[PDB]
Amino acid sequence: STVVTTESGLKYEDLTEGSGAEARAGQTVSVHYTGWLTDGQKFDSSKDRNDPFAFVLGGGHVIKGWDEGVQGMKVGGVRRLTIPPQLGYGARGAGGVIPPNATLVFEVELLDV
Amino acid sequence: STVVTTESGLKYEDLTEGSGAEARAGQTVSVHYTGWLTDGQKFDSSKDRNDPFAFVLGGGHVIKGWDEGVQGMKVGGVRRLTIPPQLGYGARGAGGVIPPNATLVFEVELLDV
Ligand SMILES: C=CC[C@@H]1/C=C(\C)C[C@H](C)C[C@H](OC)[C@H]2O[C@@](O)(C(=O)C(=O)N3CCCC[C@H]3C(=O)O[C@H](/C(C)=C/[C@@H]3CC[C@@H](O)[C@H](OC)C3)[C@H](C)[C@@H](O)CC1=O)[C@H](C)C[C@@H]2OC
Ligand SMILES: C=CC[C@@H]1/C=C(\C)C[C@H](C)C[C@H](OC)[C@H]2O[C@@](O)(C(=O)C(=O)N3CCCC[C@H]3C(=O)O[C@H](/C(C)=C/[C@@H]3CC[C@@H](O)[C@H](OC)C3)[C@H](C)[C@@H](O)CC1=O)[C@H](C)C[C@@H]2OC
Ligand SMILES: [Ca+2]
Ligand SMILES: [Ca+2]
Repeated sequence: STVVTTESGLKYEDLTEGSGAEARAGQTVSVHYTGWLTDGQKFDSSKDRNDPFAFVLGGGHVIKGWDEGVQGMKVGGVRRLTIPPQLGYGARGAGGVIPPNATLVFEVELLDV
Repeated sequence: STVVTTESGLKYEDLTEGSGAEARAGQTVSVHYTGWLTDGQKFDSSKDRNDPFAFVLGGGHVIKGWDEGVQGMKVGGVRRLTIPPQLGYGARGAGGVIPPNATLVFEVELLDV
């Protein structure tokens, strides 16, 4: 599998290519995800709550790295995102979970579009 | 299981009670469904398309019987809705699938909220 670095600085890698429908901006998508800090510390997983996460792709209600990075996935796909801080939580971080200026790694599994 | 007839004329019956979170107006819910006419002719199923159906419960983008009927389901539950035409497609029906003045029967499986 290849790694793609976009103009924004996002990096992504398809760990498994999906066989289903393609995710496009505008669609309401459902995913499972896991998030880690660059030291390997897991900070969150939707699988731990057994609760798929739904959002409007390109809707501006998730961090920029997600809105950009989930586009192009196919249902059944697992994509790994490496999100630099300007496309995540930037200088502020996310109180008690994500430090200031953090690069974030997510694995995203696309369940439906 | 019991059958409930609401003030609107909607009838619903919980074929299986869900064990997960309750569906409330406002939530974006994901379901599988099958739809039939009162003579048992199947007109649609999301299972046949392998494509779960997401919608905003109470958002007015589904027939009135759905917006009302899916409220109160729990994740994992299967609810049968009997929808009179005034809470469905009324006198117009829906070209080449649902005739005028059709009572509709749906089975709805709540996948996520
Ligand atoms: C009303 C609020 C509750 C509402 C909560 C949910 C829908 C449940 C949902 C599963 C979130 C998780 O709850 C278990 C939990 O997910 C994290 O652990 C996480 O993995 C993460 O990073 N995710 C979630 C998955 C999408 C990407 C990213 C995100 O974009 O999250 C978004 C986020 C926090 C954006 C901030 C918003 C503030 C800005 O200042 C900042 O701008 C830089 C960016 C989330 C989706 C918000 O849009 C909406 C919410 O917050 C956060 C570390 C903290 C967060 O809990 C709050
Ligand atoms: C932009 C258009 C595409 C867009 C299509 C999708 C998102 C895909 C989605 C799975 C629909 C199915 O696509 C395969 C297919 O589902 C049926 O087979 C069906 O089982 C059905 O009855 N459903 C769908 C499940 C929710 C309840 C109900 C519905 O409320 O459907 C709504 C409906 C048709 C409402 C009419 C709208 C016009 C009014 O005049 C009338 O007012 C009384 C009510 C649907 C969700 C619309 O909001 C949005 C759309 O149409 C219809 C028999 C025909 C319909 O395809 C068209
Ligand atoms: Ca959910
Ligand atoms: Ca879908």
